[PDB]
Amino acid sequence: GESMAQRMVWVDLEMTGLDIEKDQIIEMACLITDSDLNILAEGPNLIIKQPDELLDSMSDWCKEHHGKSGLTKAVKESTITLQQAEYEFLSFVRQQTPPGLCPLAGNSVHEDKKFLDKYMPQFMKHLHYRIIDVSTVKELCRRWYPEEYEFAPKKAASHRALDDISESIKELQFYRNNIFKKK
Ligand code: NA
Repeated sequence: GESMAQRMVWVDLEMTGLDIEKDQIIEMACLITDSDLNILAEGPNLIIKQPDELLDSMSDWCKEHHGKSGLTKAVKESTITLQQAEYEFLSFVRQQTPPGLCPLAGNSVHEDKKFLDKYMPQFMKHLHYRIIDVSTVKELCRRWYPEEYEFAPKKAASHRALDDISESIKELQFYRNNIFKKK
């Protein structure tokens, strides 16, 4: 029971931008780890259809980055609606975590939570309200462990959801192994 309740729901999203009032989710991936960051199950890794007009009006940063990664083209070709994507992720976490008990995890994953609370509220209902923000640990590492901070793994920062989740886990594992108290 406690082991199940101590799992983590790792999620990373791509969005058309950071404006919660207009922007939409275009990519989502999800991994489950145990409390010790071992990957237990790989969830859906989905590209969500959104309208051409929204993609055409994205910021220059988003056009450049989602364009070169292939994501923009894949969004235009997608047949996955937001609602169907949500169901895939909700079904996955229902198979993997007890209801209400496990947190979202990722780098600045509160931004993903802001989008998910609005656009996948039933998925979020399965999760705790707390988060495991790897960037909180990053910012504490930078302050309290500046020497160790220089050794954190370099990120490819490809802005593709599943690859970025994996790098987030690796960053948190680095902090656990290097700035937390030794047993
Ligand atoms: Na992210």
